Amino acid sequence: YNPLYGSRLGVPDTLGGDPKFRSLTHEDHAIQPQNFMPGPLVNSVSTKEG
Repeated sequence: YNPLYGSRLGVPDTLGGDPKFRSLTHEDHAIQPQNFMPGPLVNSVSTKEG
């Protein structure tokens, strides 16, 4: 995405049965909507965590 602009897409802000959505800023980068998912991982842990 272009880092200078916010999304035209809102995301959930208040949860429950009647959720309220919030428009994204140009700075909540962690909750940028994605067009494509990452690939499959199966037990892909390090030797410390396996």
